[PDB]
Amino acid sequence: MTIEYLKKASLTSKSDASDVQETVRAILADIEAGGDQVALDYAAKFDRYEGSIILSPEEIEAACAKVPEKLKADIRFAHDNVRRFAETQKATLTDVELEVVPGVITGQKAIPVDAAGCYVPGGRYSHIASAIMTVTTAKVAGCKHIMACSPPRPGVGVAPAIVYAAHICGADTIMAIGGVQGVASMAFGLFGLPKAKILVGPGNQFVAEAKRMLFGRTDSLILADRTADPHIVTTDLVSQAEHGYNSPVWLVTDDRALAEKVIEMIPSYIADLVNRDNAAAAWRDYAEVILCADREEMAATSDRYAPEHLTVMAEDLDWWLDRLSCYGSLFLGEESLSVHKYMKIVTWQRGTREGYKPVAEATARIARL
Amino acid sequence: TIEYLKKASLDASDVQETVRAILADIEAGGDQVALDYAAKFDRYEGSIILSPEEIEAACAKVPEKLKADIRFAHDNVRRFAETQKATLTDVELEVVPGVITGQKAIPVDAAGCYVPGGRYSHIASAIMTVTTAKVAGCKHIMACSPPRPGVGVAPAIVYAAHICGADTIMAIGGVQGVASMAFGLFGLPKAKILVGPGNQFVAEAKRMLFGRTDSLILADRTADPHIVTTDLVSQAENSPVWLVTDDRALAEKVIEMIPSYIADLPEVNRDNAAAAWRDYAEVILCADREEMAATSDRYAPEHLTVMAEDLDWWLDRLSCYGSLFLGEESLSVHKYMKIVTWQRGTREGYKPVAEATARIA
Amino acid sequence: TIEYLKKASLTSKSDASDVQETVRAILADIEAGGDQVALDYAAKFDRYEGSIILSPEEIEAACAKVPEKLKADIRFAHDNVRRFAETQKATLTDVELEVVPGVITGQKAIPVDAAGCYVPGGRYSHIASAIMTVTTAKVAGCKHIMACSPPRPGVGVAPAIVYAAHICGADTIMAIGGVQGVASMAFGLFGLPKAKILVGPGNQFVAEAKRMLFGRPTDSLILADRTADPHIVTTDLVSQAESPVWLVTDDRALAEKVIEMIPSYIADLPEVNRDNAAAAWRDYAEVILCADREEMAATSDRYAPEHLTVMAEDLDWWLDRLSCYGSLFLGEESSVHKYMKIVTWQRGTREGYKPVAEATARIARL
Amino acid sequence: TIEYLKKASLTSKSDASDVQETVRAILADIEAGGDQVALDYAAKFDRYEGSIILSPEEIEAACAKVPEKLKADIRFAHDNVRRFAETQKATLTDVELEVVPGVITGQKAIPVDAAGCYVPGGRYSHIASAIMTVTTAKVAGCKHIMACSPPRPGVGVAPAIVYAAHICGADTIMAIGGVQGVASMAFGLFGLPKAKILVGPGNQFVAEAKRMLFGRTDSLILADRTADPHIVTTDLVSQAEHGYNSPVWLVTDDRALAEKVIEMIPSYIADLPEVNRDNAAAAWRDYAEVILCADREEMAATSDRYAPEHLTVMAEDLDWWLDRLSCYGSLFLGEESSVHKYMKIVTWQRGTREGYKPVAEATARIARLE
Repeated sequence: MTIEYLKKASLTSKSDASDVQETVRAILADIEAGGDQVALDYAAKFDRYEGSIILSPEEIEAACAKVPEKLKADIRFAHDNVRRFAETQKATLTDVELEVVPGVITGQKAIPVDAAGCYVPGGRYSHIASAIMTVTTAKVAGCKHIMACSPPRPGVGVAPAIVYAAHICGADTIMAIGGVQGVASMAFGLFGLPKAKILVGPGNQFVAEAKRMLFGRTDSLILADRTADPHIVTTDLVSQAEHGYNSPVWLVTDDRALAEKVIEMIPSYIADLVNRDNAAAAWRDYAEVILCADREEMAATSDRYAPEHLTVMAEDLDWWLDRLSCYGSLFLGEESLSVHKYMKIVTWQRGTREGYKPVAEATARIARL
Repeated sequence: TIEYLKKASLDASDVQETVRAILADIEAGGDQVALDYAAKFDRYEGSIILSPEEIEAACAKVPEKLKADIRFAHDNVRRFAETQKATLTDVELEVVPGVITGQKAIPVDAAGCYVPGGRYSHIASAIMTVTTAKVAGCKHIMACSPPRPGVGVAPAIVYAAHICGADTIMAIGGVQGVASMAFGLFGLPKAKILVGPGNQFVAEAKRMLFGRTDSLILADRTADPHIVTTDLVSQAENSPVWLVTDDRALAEKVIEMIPSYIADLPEVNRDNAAAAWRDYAEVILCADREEMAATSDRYAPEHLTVMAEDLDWWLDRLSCYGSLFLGEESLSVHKYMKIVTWQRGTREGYKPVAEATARIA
Repeated sequence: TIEYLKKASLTSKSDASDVQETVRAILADIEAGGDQVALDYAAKFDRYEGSIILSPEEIEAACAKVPEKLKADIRFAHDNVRRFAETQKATLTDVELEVVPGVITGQKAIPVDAAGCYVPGGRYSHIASAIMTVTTAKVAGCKHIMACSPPRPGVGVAPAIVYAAHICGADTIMAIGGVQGVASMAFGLFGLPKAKILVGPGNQFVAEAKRMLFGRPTDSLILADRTADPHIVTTDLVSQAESPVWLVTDDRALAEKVIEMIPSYIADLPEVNRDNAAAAWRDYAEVILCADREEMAATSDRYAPEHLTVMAEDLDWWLDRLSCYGSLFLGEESSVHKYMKIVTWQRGTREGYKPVAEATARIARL
Repeated sequence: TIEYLKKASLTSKSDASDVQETVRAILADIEAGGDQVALDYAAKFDRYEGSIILSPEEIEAACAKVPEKLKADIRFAHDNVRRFAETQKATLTDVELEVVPGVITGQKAIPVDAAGCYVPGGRYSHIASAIMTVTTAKVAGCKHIMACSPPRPGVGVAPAIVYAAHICGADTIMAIGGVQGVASMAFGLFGLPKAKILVGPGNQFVAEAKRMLFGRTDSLILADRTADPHIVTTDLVSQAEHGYNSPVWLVTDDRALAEKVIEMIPSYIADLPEVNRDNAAAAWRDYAEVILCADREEMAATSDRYAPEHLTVMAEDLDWWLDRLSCYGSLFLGEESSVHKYMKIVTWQRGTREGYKPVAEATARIARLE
């Protein structure tokens, strides 16, 4: 009503926004609409640094050059410890295969995520340790692309020790951007970067908020090629109308005939289930069918979709088990701060019982993971 | 190089990404965008806020067998809730000689109750959430339910919501409905809590808005600007700060004083302090104490210090805070209640046993 | 062939292998021997020759030695802790829920008969401990509170601890420490009741004795008077071999009637069930003959059954009387928290069908 | 005023009041009586007229009565569980870390001396449990594995349980059940080793017996002729400071040192403040022991047998002590400073800080210490 701002905060007011989140959402939405440029605008405004956002190799050399050899020696020693510890941890996450029942093989794998973003608030000693842990653990984890960002100091750039640590510990990209804009830049794959799948590293409450919002918190997908039995594919897609209030489902195939025949068969099958308004509604709100050219196309699609439930009804099940990388529970065949943080745990199973072994069954129940 | 042979209406990659798109769009757009998404997803050609007439007609459509069923479940939930709420009396405790700490349960201004349909589980849910929110004492209860085309909100839901105390019955579902309650669209208050089951979209748009610090000093003409300035300056020990006053004079004197105090610190402290004051602190002028307190509550600060006359009035009136320090000196009703803690006074002597006893809890 | 150039008065080999082993030894000796052996172990370990249970006079004389600055301090802390506790205890009401028409479930918080509070000494933290536990045990509503603290030779219990224990509600103040003290409360020595819960910090021996005696189910009991249908008790009793089971009755006839009926009901079970059931009946089941309803109730309570079924007249009486059990089913048809048993009861059968009321009742718990 | 129309086989009253009471009674009886009292309970409750520890003859005879289908089943279960276990065990290699320059902390998993495995009978789930537990303990590296199952009258242990136990790696198969069987493994009766761990499902009696015996800080200093009497005496006195109820041991092979330490103790109790002086004098009297051994081997053997939570070694040939000592909690070398359930995790460290390096410190601190 009245209120008169005798001061006014240059980033947490009202007449700027009401709440930390109102700001954070506003900013993320702005950056998401705008892209590289709106990110850059926020960076300029908040960080006040007019050097490049992604450090060029020369800048890295110049940064590393400013680090006393004593501090470098220290950093390599801390690095040594962390990476040795992490590779220990990583040995415990070996692939498993268990014939739970004769004829049925269940497995697990630890898969590294594509890209990790590591936020570093600055160049303090605690921050250098932070940067080492995060970049080193993410590297040993096997992430294909690691970004380290730190809010620059004006005219100074990224704290030089942060640059050194990031570099020796395995960071693919070193970024001069902080806070909400920085987090978004990694999250959204701005500036030609890949989309960070995990984002680790301490930060102030704006940074913590965008992160809870962006990375905090059941899809189903069926991969089928021309050999898939159109009856079974349509049956499965229909049974996604039991727990299918929500529950998106995708069909990824390389065969036109199959897909069109399935959209075809839906009216006959939806009809033959209380349920059968549900099912129909679900189908055209959530279900999606995608045509592919070759099998690699299907697999890459599947991966970028990272489905919670994955069924493979195609030839060469061995290939599909080898290739596919992002899923929750994979069923092959119609007849069906620590390294851990940077990894998917994926579970798969193939086959159907080719006999009966009650002792072995019960032993499996008792065992599990 | 991929082809969509069949597409789903609900074009984005992921639920969170989609939810954000809708939320951000609606936040800028207001009622009209909310309605737009209502049109698209809800597929229903009626008003969003049900009129007394619409309520009456819906009420008329529920068999008397079901009405009595709903009234009986309501009776049960109400005596149970009223029982619990009787256990939440203000307590104030002379913890150590001279320092009195207290606790209060205060009901939040507005609750949103989501009701996904008219199956018995949903009707139960609606009674549960709306009855409890009512008993807790929420000043405004919104019940919204996904409307079905031509039919509206399941008439049983209307009956339940209405008898159980809902102030607003809304024919809007999913992200648009959640947004409508959260942001105070259609003249409604901004829902502080949102309860009730929902699809994964409803749950996500809810984690964002309600899932997950700030400090304030309330001062009037009697506050001594030295203590106020020290107290605010020591906020560089990040985290926003407010000074809320009704005294034009006081405000400007403190605003004059800060850099002189910033100079008193060791050099690790001084850069941080200057930046913190620069970036996060804000000073606000109000007409009278009533004004000030209302401002304070709308800010709901984690730390609240009161440097004003008539502390008794301040303790009674102030409602939304984390910890209140008065003076320059120092499924269940619980869900709908914020627990506030206040402290008054300073140590009066030293009592080892009482202190050691306090240490535990 | 190893030589002990110095031995521990306690944790030595040839005196025992392990703390746990020593604790077992003492508890066993005390449990068999009783009062005198407890006393002898007190003599051995505390080395103090005043009364074990302080007389009222000893209490007053102990109180008199507490500087009044400290008395007032203790009184003040006690006031806060009581004022805090009564808040929580007000949160433990009696409930009643019509889960389905005709079937009413309950809960109650019941205070245990006797609670024991250990106090390891007389420092300020120890005093706070005593104030905490004795005060809470009183607010909770335990009929008998025993506080013991290890005596200091010639001195007795720390005067501050006597004052705290007394004003906070302790019914008994005991000058005994360690395993012998814990056992004295646990085993109801010296005319004291058997402590149901034991709270309070202590050395490794005290903690071990508490782990064994008070640390930590699907036992079963049926109360029947002559009205119970013998077929029904027989079925329910065998149904535990599907874990101790008791039939507690006051009508001799029923008991004998059911005993003879048992084997035919064992026979008319599938083939895996029959041997297991026969074994269980002889090995885990008991039939106990009582005088009247009263005796049965007292029996049920002393056994503290997890599952309790009442097949008698005046189900309201049993709901009123029976107060040590887990889950009560009446009829053939069917912080302060530490000091209390939570009992849940139900009566009745469906007398109707209210789908909403039922769904909401489902939520009230789940 | 009660009359017992039917009594349960030692579940009744004036037998006992309680499950816990019965278990304590039976356990106390067995600790006193030994083998013979254990046997008494066995005969009484189990009512089985054969031997307790199966001979190779009885084992092979038992094996012979198992249908070849079930043998195949069990072998398939064993093979799965074994391969899985050895995968997990490969992850448990000894690790060594220079957390700070000059300060080396390590971790290792030690297999326990003896695992006892309870098997309640011969039902399918029970066979899975037996395979599961005995195989896991075998892979873990238990030097001695005891399997016991209650014998059935005239038959003995279910031949199936004997088969699983034997192929899965069991060193001893026991025809004894319930409390008496838990007791027999736990107390090392019948010439058997004392079971350090006890795994396996069982009735209320068995579960309480194993809660009693296995449910839920001691200190030891190993010193040889080279240790500093002042250092030892101060640590032992400072073990009567914040841990004066916690037992303390001095294990040495040099009489001279020990005698000197004992003579120094009271003068050191004298030179500290009086809140301390009574507590310490008491603590030394009540909890401290000084044990003289013939040689260092006797020392390490004592140490392991005592299995101390805190262990400090003030002797020469520190590398040897690190290699030799097996059962401790935290080992401090030098005067300066799933297979899992079947294994002790021991942490050791040697050296002192021995430079600075602020980053390594900060990294070690965030690393949650240890």
